[PDB]
Amino acid sequence: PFTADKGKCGLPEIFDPPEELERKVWELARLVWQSSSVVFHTGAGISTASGIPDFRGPHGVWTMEERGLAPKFDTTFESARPTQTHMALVQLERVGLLRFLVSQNVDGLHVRSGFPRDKLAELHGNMFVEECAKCKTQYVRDTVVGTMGLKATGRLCTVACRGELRDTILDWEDSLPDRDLALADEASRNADLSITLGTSLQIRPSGNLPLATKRRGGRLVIVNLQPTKHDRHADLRIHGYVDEVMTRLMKHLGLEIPAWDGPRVLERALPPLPRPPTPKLE
Ligand SMILES: Nc1ncnc2c1ncn2[C@@H]1O[C@H](COP(=O)(O)OP(=O)(O)OC[C@H]2O[C@H](O)[C@H](O)[C@@H]2O)[C@@H](O)[C@H]1O
Ligand SMILES: Cn1cnc(C[C@H](N)C(=O)O)c1
Ligand SMILES: [Zn+2]
Repeated sequence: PFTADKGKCGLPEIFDPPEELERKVWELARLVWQSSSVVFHTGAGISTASGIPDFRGPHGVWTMEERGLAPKFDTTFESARPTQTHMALVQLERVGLLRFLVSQNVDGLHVRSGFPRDKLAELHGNMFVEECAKCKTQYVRDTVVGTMGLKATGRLCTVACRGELRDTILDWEDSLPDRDLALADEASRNADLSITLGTSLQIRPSGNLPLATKRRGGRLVIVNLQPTKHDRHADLRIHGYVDEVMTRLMKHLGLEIPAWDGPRVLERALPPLPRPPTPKLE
């Protein structure tokens, strides 16, 4: 807890110049077009533009702690809106260009964005989600579950059980949920493209899952302002705000970023919606 290694914090930000940034996002568009199975890996950097601080950025939770300062929230978890990046990920799954989505984020924004829970692994848990110890039935609440560390919330199961509801928020020593890690690992291994967005990739095994794509000739794209553990293994590193990257990419793919209708929970993905025909590439 007090001793827990919080990794490299507050490393300097990298900004690709405008010409290099556009070339790289056109290369990312080329990679998504060519790839059969695209897996996205998200961390705290995809929520910074909705007022939720990350952990290891210049004003990260751990970075600020290291300097004896406090992280700053510009939102509650309840009033936080999915970013352009969150909504881009919704659309990419809908049109069948996203196979699976692996997130380290506990902020609940993927679920609340309307992203289908059967194509999502929430490796570190979800602050709005509590789970019955007896029957493992999960509840997606409209308010944050008041506890962290897999503790009793004080509510009981209502399945046709009265089992003790517990939060899904892993503490440092807790291993990943077997179901989410198993599906995330399978998805990453089989992927021919793994794209990382606002994660420094410093937490095992979460941060390592993109590397699994590299086995069998898979391609790895890392989008991050700061350096990441696995920068040297990337076929492409894009240093820029994830919203600028994802909005340019969606424009290149000929996709609109959909409207958020407010907080909505989707258990199961649908068959793909129509998508634009693919460019002639080579
Ligand atoms: N708008 C942005 N655009 C691009 N990159 C961004 C942006 N905002 C921040 N970043 C980058 O986003 C990156 C976020 O890196 P980290 O802060 O380590 O978050 P994690 O999700 O990988 O942390 C994993 C676990 O560690 C914790 O203990 C928890 O348990 C987490 O679940 C930084 O490098 C920023 O440069
Ligand atoms: C944030 N976090 C919590 N637990 C983890 C996984 C941890 N490295 C383990 O497997 O034991 C990450
Ligand atoms: Zn139950």
